[PDB]
Amino acid sequence: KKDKIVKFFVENIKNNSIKEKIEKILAEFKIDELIKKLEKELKKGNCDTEIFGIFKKHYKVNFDSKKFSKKSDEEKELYKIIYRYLKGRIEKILVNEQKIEIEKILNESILSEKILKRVKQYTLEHIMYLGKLRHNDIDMTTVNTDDFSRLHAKEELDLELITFFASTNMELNKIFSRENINNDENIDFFGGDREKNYVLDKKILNSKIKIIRDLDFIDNKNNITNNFIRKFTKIGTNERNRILHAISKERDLQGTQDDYNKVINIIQNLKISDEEVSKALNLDVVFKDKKNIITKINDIKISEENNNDIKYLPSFSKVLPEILNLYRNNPKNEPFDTIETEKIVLNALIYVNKELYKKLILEDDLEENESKNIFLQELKKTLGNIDEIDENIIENYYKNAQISASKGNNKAIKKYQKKVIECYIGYLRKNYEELFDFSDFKMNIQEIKKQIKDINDNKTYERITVKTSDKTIVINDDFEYIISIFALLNSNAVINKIRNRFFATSVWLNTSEYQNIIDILDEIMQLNTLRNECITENWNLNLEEFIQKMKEIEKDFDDFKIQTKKEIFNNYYEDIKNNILTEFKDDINGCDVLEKKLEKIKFEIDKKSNILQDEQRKLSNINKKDLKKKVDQYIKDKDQEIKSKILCRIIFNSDFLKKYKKEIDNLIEDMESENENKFQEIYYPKERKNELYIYKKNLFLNIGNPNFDKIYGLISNDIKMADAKFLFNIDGKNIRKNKISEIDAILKNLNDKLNGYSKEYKEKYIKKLKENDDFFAKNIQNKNYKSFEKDYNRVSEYKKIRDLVEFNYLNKIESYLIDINWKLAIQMARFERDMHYIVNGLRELGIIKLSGYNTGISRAYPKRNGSDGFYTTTAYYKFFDEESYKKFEKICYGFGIDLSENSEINKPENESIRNYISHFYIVRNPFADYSIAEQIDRVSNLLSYSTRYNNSTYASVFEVFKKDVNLDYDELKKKFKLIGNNDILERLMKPKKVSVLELESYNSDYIKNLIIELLTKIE
Repeated sequence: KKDKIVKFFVENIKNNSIKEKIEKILAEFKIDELIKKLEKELKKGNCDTEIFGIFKKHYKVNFDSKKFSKKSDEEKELYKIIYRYLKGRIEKILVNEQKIEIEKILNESILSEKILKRVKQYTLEHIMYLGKLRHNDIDMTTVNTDDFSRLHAKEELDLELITFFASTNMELNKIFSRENINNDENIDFFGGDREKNYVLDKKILNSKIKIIRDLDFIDNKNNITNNFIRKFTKIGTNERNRILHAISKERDLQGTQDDYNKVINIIQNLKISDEEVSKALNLDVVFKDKKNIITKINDIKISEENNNDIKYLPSFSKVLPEILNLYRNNPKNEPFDTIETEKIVLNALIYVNKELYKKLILEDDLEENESKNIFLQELKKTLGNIDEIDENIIENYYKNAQISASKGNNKAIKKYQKKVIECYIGYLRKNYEELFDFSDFKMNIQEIKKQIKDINDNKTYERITVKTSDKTIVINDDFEYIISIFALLNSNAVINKIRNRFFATSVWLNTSEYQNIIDILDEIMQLNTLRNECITENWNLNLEEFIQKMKEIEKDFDDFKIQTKKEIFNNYYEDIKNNILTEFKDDINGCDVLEKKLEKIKFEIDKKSNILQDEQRKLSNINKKDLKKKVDQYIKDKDQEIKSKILCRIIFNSDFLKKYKKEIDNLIEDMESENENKFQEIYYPKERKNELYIYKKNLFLNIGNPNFDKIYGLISNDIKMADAKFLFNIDGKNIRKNKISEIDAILKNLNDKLNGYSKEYKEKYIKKLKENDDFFAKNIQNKNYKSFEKDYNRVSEYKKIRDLVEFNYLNKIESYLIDINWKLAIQMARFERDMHYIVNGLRELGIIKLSGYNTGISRAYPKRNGSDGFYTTTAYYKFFDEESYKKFEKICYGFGIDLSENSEINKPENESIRNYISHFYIVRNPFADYSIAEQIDRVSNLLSYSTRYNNSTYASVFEVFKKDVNLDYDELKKKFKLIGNNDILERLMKPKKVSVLELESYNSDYIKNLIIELLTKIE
């Protein structure tokens, strides 16, 4: 303590007396004197630092600032940090001697201003340090230096999670709204803020709402159910509080669900997949030149059990690269035509293994268990020594290794997993080496054609299938329960940002608690993309738009939620009845006609009792197996029928589609009589908008963003104007077969020229750039840049048009708005986290009186609710007397944290910076009222209270663009403001940077123009 020296400062900091006291300590130093003493250039130079420290002469020698004392412990620290900072200015002085700054001054007026902050940073850091400790229960007496780095990964994680609450909160406001008026119109479930009604909002898009009715969050009269407020909100409000506060404690004692509602989630994760054969969009049937082998995978069989089948061993994500690696690792096969179409082969390959892994472990002993072995027997054999095969090695071994993991050696858990992965690759190469065998086949299109041929063959392709077992998801916690709901209401781009943080926090703590929710998150992601990849493309298919719009208009007439097998049996009774009576020829069914109810009998649950019948005998001849296999069959054919209803409705909308049909034409239609051949085979086929319009994938998915009419605007005119001849006139078409691959091909090989980097990269360039020519990439006259750069500029120009045409720019902008808002939302949740460190820190120094705690309020600092009960009714820290609040606020106002209510965090609604970002308006209502550069500035100024948050956000935001443009990481260190002037400030980001020769790259410029246009636009 130390603990005191902070307390002294606050009394002064609030009272505006440190500034005078800081200024006077500088006059005594004495600051003016030194520069005359050494300033004019430092000597010959010379310019040797050694000559300093004159300062000791300056301060020793102050002269000595008198004898030590009498200032007492407290004022010596001000002189101590000033000497520290005056060294810093003198540390800056000699940055001129080696450059091209100038050299000039440290005028007193400036120095105090810089110094005031260092003092303010000094005490605020310690306050939050005591705050950070107390908040989480940490002990100052014994604290590890490990226990921090194990805490930095939770404190780091908590922000990505808290924002996951904020983004979900947004997704429910898109489908719900206040029943009756309030001061602030955006509901805050997890507030908790539990209330009436609330009530529904426009009944579309029906993607979210099917989820929200699937879980019983709506009584399909569309009146929010009781479970919504009793569970969903009441859990999230508890779980969101566990995070904001640091709560280590048992899970609110017991919690819902009683595992009957865990199943409500799991059934959702099942019924968002498609039949093993709804899915040939992978174009498995094209395997074509092979193979029965797919057929071989199905035949082996497996069963469900109480526990421990494929549970302990690593999740698939970890064997994904090596199964991916081995096909690539072999050179047996050669590079495909650019993918695009290379992917289609790979995606089938990845999919197959995902199932192959799943089969092998659920496998029961097969036949006599020979020859080659069931996969576990062989795993167990590797783990055991010779003659010790069998027994429960896997169940025990993982547990042994958690005990091994528990001890602290952080590679223990990981070592076991790496042992299983490697065995699988060994298990796969011996038994299924052929599987990766490749002809491969025609490169593309011609490879296509076929893919096409199966299509329009309504009669069977005949398409192959992979026997699809069914999923065993499990939710052990309540924490794994809402995260699984939250992902069922968010974007893939939003799930992926928290999934990769669940994973990144796993490797940091070396723990694996989060390993199951990852797999659930990795699960939900993959079921969405297949459904956006399978259904849209050549499924229902775009074509004959004017006609297809009619069909979906007909599809309008009552559909709601996913529906129980017995609930299906009651609803289609006469149809099931009539279908059974037409299958049983004996006049026994005459009795069975009327008494079919009761005599057969949520998810089936089928049986024939059969009782409540009295004529068993007449009824009896029918038998049992043949009837409970011919209803159970029937519901199999009237539960996929309503599943394809899910696809026609939902993903395809009559209103969604029209927007596509309208939007394209504005690009197509002529500006005069002229008949525009261009956009032929690009938007439409040969016939004329007659019409067929080819699927442009990036347009459909982004329709009804909504709205994107602000996003499409940045690309609307640039598309129409561009001379899109990419297919024509065969000058170009060959450009794709050879030129894009060839030019692209040439560079990477060149790319691989390093090593050596130092001057083979520099030297080789000069030889091809400047002298004669060399033919390393021999066919094209490599080097002879006159013949290459000219060659390059033609492949650059074609690609640049193709990103405009294919609406690819619709995605970068839609993902800039997600990425930019997220990394700003994290700061707002970081600021509220930092608030708890200040209030616990101040109280711990006795500077502030707190009464008690107000669980379920979340916010650390009181908002001025009307009128006079705001210090206790509205905050977590009840704060005692009002005077205790007014002191708290002045201290905060001492730093850059105002709680005043004039500006800028408690501004009405949406004026507030915090409200605009935390409710996620940058992505849902971009370009209105406030720019994006204006908001990035407002965030950082709010976080200017700590010196280590300096330029924190400006860099956090700009790594979004790190892949599309090359940043100027040395311009991110000066002091700048984006929104206020400085449109020519970037500079910060400069054009990409394509390849080893510093080839310009296409599109590098546009994105720089687009990334900027995004930041300043305001409508």
